[PDB]
Amino acid sequence: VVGGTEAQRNSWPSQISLQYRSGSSWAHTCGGTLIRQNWVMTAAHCVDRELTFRVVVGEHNLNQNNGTEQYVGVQKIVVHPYWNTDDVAAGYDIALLRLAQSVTLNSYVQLGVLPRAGTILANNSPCYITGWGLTRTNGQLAQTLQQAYLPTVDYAICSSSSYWGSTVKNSMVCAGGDGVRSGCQGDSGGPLHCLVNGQYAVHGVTSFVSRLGCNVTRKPTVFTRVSAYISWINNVIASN
Ligand SMILES: [Ca+2]
Repeated sequence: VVGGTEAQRNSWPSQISLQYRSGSSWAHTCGGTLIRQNWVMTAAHCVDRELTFRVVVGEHNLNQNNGTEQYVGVQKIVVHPYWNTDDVAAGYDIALLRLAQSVTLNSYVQLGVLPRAGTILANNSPCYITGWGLTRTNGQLAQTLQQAYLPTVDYAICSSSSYWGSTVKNSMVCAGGDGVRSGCQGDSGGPLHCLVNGQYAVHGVTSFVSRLGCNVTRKPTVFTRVSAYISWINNVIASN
């Protein structure tokens, strides 16, 4: 997250760190949202590589013991069947990870609230992106979980020529684009939390930013629109 501030430890308890095994250690690669005690929602592109993955819940600082972490292997990876790695702009950038064990819920580990199917946010709706992604374009990952206020940019505006044009689909949510604050590499798969009727819900799964850079004016961060996938998510959980 570029232009973020450090999240409080208990603000975003559905946020997870998706990590892969690298030699004798583990490396953060993406975020995700805990949606059941044994299921995580993340981006399809986060799991294109043939890696060994684990999920960390109750994580705050990637580089030190928080006394709250639970570490769990990934048992099954269900990518949306229409996902195509060659074409992030097509959408379908979503995957569900079935965890090898069910995690224990507490102040630091909670299920993310998902929007009702089909829900669309008004332009400029209040949302926060969270993650440990790069804190600058071509920068380094955050140690501590970051948050940035990224108001939505509606589909009409976001798919206009000066923004993302036809690259953005109605299956996506855009947010930010102020040139200062944005998601960045390593935030992919994590939540966009938006305030609706007094409750934060996870409306987006971070998907892409501009090739030109993370915080680029009129290139808001693009997210898979969770509310377009409620049936798909329910269908997967019910059959696995
Ligand atoms: Ca830690």
